[PDB]
Amino acid sequence: MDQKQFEKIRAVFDRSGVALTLVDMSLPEQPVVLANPPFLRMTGYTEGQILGFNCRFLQRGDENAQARADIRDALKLGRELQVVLRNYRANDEPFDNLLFLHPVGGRPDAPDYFLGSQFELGRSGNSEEAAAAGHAGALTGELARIGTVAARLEMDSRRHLAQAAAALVRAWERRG
Amino acid sequence: MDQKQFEKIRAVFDRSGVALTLVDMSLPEQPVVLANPPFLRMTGYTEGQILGFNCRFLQRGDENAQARADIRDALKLGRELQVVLRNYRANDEPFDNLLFLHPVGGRPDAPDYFLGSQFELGRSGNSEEAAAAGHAGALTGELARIGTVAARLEMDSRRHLAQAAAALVRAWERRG
Ligand SMILES: Cc1cc2nc3c(=O)[nH]c(=O)nc-3n(C[C@H](O)[C@H](O)[C@H](O)COP(=O)(O)O)c2cc1C
Ligand SMILES: Cc1cc2nc3c(=O)[nH]c(=O)nc-3n(C[C@H](O)[C@H](O)[C@H](O)COP(=O)(O)O)c2cc1C
Repeated sequence: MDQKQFEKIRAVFDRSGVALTLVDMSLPEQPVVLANPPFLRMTGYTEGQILGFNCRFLQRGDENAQARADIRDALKLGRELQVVLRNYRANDEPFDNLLFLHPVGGRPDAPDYFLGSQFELGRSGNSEEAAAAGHAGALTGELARIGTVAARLEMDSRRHLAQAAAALVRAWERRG
Repeated sequence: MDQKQFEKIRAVFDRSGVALTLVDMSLPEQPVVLANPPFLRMTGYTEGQILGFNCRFLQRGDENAQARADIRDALKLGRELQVVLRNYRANDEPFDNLLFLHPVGGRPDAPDYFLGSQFELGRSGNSEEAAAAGHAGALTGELARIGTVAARLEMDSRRHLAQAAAALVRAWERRG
């Protein structure tokens, strides 16, 4: 709602150890309005190549059909979601992206923004499950700092998000 | 730095979503000098009952003989350590504590302080491994905030600490 919360999000984003993006849900094009350094490092793009545009261009011509259908549903309902996407860096190298989506601000059924956090798969040797759960932990800490996760709920939320990320890595590893 | 640096650590501690303690290694008894709200909640003690005392008050009898020997070695050598301890709340309720130890400040041969972060085991159902890795991820975020882990190293440090936590949980589950 408030500009004060927005400034807090910008500050948290700037210093975060995890990739973070913020998208404005009040516009149909759903443009990125914030994209932090770990995101740009992972994708290889500069800030100016991201802000004002939808994130989907990271997919190039890969349909990612079921994941996108799950995403559109979560965005419409204002619910959180974790899903694996096939993406490309600016230099056209492909990577697998475990994306965490969280509604931020506004009204519970209609958030003002969505936050996205990207965990790059395939870069943690044989400890992918632990690394993803680790990401979820660090992310839950940032959600608490921006006020999206209440303090009293952080420990339980961390457990749940970490377990959700590890489960998704297992399913993803079980196939292909 | 010095008192001023301490007060930033204090600020991180106060707001953290994970249990955190700080011990001054320059005082012979190695007393706890910072203990944050989630640590107090987990242990059932007030701040006043804790500060100025060695953290071994959480133990009883001569329990944890080998883990304590491992702890004394890590402390002496200035090494990180993860270890499981039988601890008790102020009401004597037992809990198992996955303790993360991290040197803070000073030089490799002589840290000024040690940080301890406590993850309570046995509260996560089937999610112990993921929940522990999640804690490691949150913790690594705080270690970067206080300057103990460099920003460009946070992602790698998170991966390895989460891997270590999960491995220790598996070991712990596969003993008994
Ligand atoms: C906050 C946020 C972050 C997103 N991050 C990514 C991303 O990193 N990679 C990606 O392929 N899609 C990402 N998306 C998804 C696309 O923006 C888009 O929502 C998705 O492709 C489904 O919509 P569509 O079927 O119209 O393309 C993100 C969406 C949101 C709201
Ligand atoms: C920063 C820090 C945090 C600690 N946290 C705990 C703890 O939560 N529970 C516990 O049983 N011991 C904890 N300890 C360990 C005890 O303080 C003590 O080092 C250990 O029992 C080994 O020494 P001892 O054999 O003389 O008791 C911590 C130590 C340090 C330095």
